[PDB]
Amino acid sequence: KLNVAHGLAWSYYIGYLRLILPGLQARIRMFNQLHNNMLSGAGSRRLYILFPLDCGVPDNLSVVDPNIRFRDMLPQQNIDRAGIKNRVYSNSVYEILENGQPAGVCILEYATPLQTLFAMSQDAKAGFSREDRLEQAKLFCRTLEEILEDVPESRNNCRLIVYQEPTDGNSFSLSQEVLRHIRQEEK
Amino acid sequence: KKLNVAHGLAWSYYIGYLRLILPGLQARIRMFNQLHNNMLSGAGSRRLYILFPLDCGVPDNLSVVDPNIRFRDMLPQQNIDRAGIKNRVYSNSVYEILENGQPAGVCILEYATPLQTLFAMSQDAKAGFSREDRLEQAKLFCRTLEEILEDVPERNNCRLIVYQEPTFSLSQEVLRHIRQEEK
Ligand SMILES: O=C(O)Cn1c2ccccc2c(=O)c2ccccc21
Ligand SMILES: O=C(O)Cn1c2ccccc2c(=O)c2ccccc21
Repeated sequence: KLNVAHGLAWSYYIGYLRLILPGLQARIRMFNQLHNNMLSGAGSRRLYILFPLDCGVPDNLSVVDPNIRFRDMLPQQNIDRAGIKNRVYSNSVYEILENGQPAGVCILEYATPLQTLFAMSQDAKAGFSREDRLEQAKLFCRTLEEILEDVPESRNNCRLIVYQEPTDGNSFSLSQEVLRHIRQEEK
Repeated sequence: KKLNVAHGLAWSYYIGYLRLILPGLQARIRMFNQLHNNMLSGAGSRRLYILFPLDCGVPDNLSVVDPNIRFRDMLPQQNIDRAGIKNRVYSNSVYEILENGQPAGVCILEYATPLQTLFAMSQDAKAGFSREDRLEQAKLFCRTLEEILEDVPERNNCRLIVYQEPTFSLSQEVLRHIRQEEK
């Protein structure tokens, strides 16, 4: 009775997070010496994954919020493990503004399986309603969170940021949500 | 409706890897032919082969899996910046396949990564499943993928080699496929 969301969560963990998280702190260490310690404390150490529950496709990190500003690429990560033979990965550091002030800095990215989930909704043969897509998106999140909890070392370096985007609201600030999560990790 | 983990995996493996690696594929081959005397001269040598062992096994590392199958060199590195992925480099490996202790052919060879996720999913205590359930999914993953690539002829860049263990050699199994595709 396992469904599409379940396979997406597992695959993303085994297929991406597994490869990306263990080298994370070292990658950050190098960055801080290199960049005068932007990635200052907890809340800067984690890899933040954006998961918009959206009727539509989310905006690029470059455009989505003026208060979200690309600062620097993290050092590259080299992968020669398992199925993956000599693959190079990268992560971006963003400055987060609040009230026109630098309010946070962190490593931020969308969850790639969104693209896929999306494509599966559009496909004519087995396409499923926006309601059905969201159903699957919600579950993928729960399932992925449930995975991460089991594995604390992977879990330490990683946070899921899932939020509803109002299609029709005057204001949603991605920056505020991120700050909200970064600060919420008081502990 | 009736969708399950295999479908999910198929689309992800296409949208997440195949879609990124297939389009640049032919340009990559040309440089290599230029790099090493037109080694991948024909069809069957110009396509990407995704190794899919139905018996999960290991699945044994290609460098170690068979003597007749041996690593020759990398295809030229592929750079990706499209979609949600940015600033990534992808690597593919060329293996010459010995026959009678002699090279019958050469090609680009790799195992299907979703196999690892399928195996991992089985081990989880909650909702974890038998090999038989795992087997059905690995299969369902094949057919599901299969349908998708047909829908994109844009296909002739890659094929699947799926095989169970002797009820046997990989080299002879790969060769069967590379030999079969006459046109
Ligand atoms: O993000 C990746 O590194 C590769 N990758 C995935 C890996 C696992 C599970 C799903 C996906 C996925 O849907 C996906 C979609 C678009 C691009 C890359 C993707
Ligand atoms: O093959 C990849 O590039 C990444 N990748 C995937 C991409 C898409 C869909 C599934 C998987 C997957 O299960 C997987 C499993 C282990 C390692 C990498 C993996």
